[PDB]
Parts: sequence; structure tokens; C-alpha cells
Amino acid sequence: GSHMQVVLPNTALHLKALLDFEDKDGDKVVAGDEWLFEGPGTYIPRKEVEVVEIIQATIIRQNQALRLRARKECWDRDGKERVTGEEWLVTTVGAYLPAVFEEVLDLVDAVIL
Repeated sequence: GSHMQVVLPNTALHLKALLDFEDKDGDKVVAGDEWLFEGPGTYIPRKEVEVVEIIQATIIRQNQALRLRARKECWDRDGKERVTGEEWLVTTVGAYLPAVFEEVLDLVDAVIL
């Protein structure tokens, strides 16, 4: 195992959230959630989730941003199993964060000056 690491060089890894979450509101997970993690340097393997895959940085620019939206309905970004309507935007400077259930919709050049 690599144990907790340090702020990666603008890279991210895919983690799988393993936990029994039963909610009567209409949304519940059963040991089967997974998502990408940018800058997981301080990420540690906790029973709650488990390291699934890893990704280095090498594709974005210094301002280009990538807005991605969920495709299924179980990929949690900050640990909150959201639905396909949930989406997140990546603002890395020279990297590449391929989500798992969230696909990209387009590109957005950020402002440098």
C-alpha cells in the first residue's frame, strides 16, 4: 500500500465509497459508490471507501477548465452520493481528471489577466 501521500502534482485518483446508506427520502447507497479525487495527496484508505484507480496530470492548460456532469446517479464528489443531475467543474492547471460516472460537456478557457 502507499498509505497517505502528499499533495500530488495536480493529479487525481478514483475512490470507491463502500458504505450502507439507507435513506427514506428516496436516495440511498449500498456499498457501491465511486468517484475521482483531485489532489488526493492527503487521501487515506478508510473502510468508508477504497482506492480504485489513479490518474496523473498531463492534458489541461494554465486556465482551461473542464465542467463535467454525472452520467448515472451514484458518483459522489465530496462523499455525497448525488444523482445524474449532479455535476462538478475541474479547474486544474495542466492535468487530467477523468471522472467515473461524470462525463465532460465542453471546455472553458479561464481568464489569465
